[PDB]
Amino acid sequence: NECLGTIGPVTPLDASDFALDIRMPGVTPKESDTYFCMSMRLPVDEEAFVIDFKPRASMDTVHHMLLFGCNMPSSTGSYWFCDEGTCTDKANILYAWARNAPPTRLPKGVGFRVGGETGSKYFVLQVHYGDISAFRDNHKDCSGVSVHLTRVPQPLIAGMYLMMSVDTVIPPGEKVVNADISCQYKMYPMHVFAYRVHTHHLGKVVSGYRVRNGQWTLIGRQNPQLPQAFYPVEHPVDVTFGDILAARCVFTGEGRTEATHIGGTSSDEMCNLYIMYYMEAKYALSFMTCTKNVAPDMFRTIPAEANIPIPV
Ligand SMILES: CC(=O)N[C@@H](Cc1cc(I)c(O)c(I)c1)C(=O)N[C@@H](C(=O)O)[C@@H](C)O
Ligand SMILES: CC(=O)N[C@@H](Cc1cc(I)c(O)c(I)c1)C(=O)N[C@@H](C(=O)O)[C@@H](C)O
Ligand SMILES: CC(=O)N[C@@H](Cc1cc(I)c(O)c(I)c1)C(=O)N[C@@H](C(=O)O)[C@@H](C)O
Ligand SMILES: [Cu+2]
Ligand SMILES: [Cu+2]
Ligand code: NI
Repeated sequence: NECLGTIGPVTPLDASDFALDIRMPGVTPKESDTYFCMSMRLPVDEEAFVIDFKPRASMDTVHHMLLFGCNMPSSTGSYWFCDEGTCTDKANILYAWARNAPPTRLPKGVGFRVGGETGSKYFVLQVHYGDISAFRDNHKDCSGVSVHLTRVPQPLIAGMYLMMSVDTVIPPGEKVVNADISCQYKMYPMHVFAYRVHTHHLGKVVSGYRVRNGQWTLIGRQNPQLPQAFYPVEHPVDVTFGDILAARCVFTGEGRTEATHIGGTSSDEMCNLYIMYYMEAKYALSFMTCTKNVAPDMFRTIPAEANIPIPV
C-alpha cells in the first residue's frame, strides 16, 4: 500500500517548489534485520534546497530509515542490500527516521543545498527492516521519505560535521575502552542544532563537546543503544575558528571472545557523532569530517558525564 502509482514521485507545489517521494520499489525482506538501499537522481540539474522531510514508514516492520545525498550510488540496480554499500563516493547523511523517537523539523530558513555543480546529484535511501513477520503476506513494501525541494535560496545552509574513529581496538572482556576524537575547527562559525550517535552493540555512551579556552561545552550526549535519530541540541551552540571539537565513545569488550576493531559488521564497532549545523549562506560549507585525535591530552579534563552511562 501507499506504493508508487500512476502519478509518479514528483508533486508540483508552486512555481519553484515540488515534493519528491523516495520509496522502496515494493520489496520483500526474507530475513529479519535486512537493510535495503535504493537511489533517486534529482529530477532537476540546477541547484535546489531541501527544506523539509516527511517519513512514510511501515510502523509494523521498519526499524529505521536514513536518507543520504551523494554523487555515485553503489549500485545501478532497482534496489540492493546495503552491505554492498551506499555510495562509491562519500555519502552525506541528510535525515534519519528512527522507530520510537520522532524526528525534529529543520528550523525555518534552513536548507541543505543539493544538485547544481557541486551538490549531491542523487538521494540514496536506506531502510532497515526489523520484524519481517508482517511479510507473511509476502507483500511488497514501499516505505520511504518525501522531501520538499525549492529553487529559492535559503538564508541558512545546513551541513554535517562527522566525528568518527578509525583505529579503535577493544580487547575482549575489557571493562572500559574510550575512543577519543578531536580536531581544531577552522571555518566560519557553525551553529549546531541536532546530533545523532552511532555505534554497534558494545557502545555505552557517546558525547561530543566544543572546547574553548579550555572550557568544555556539551553539544550532545546519548546512549547509542537508544533509537539513533537526530536529537535536537539542548541549547544552541556555535563552533568558531580556533575551537576544538572533541568526542568520546565509551565501549566495553565484555561478552566478546576476541578483540573488536572498527568495521561494518555486527562483530565490529563504529564510533560516530554526527553534528548537524547551519551556517550563513555566504560562509557555508556542507560537510566536514574529523577522523583524528589532535589533542589527546586534552581529554584529562573531559566532563565526568562523558564516562557516565545514561540512566534509562
Ligand atoms: C532546472 C530548471 O530549468 N528549472 C526551471 C524552474 C524550476 C527550478 C527548480 I530547482 C524548481 O524546484 C522548480 I518547482 C522550478 C527553470 O529554470 N525554468 C526556466 C524559467 O524559469 O523560465 C529557466 C529559464 O530558468
Ligand atoms: C567506518 C565508520 O565509522 N562508518 C560510519 C560513518 C560514516 C558515515 C558516512 I554519511 C560516511 O559518508 C562515511 I565514509 C562514514 C557509518 O557507516 N555509519 C553508519 C551510520 O551512521 O548508521 C552509516 C549507515 O551511515
Ligand atoms: C500540506 C503540506 O505537506 N505542505 C507542505 C508541502 C509538502 C507537500 C508534500 I505532498 C510533501 O510530501 C512535502 I515533504 C511537503 C508545505 O509546507 N509546503 C510549503 C509550500 O507550499 O511551499 C508551505 C509554505 O505551504
Ligand atoms: Cu534500524
Ligand atoms: Cu555502523
Ligand atoms: Ni550564536
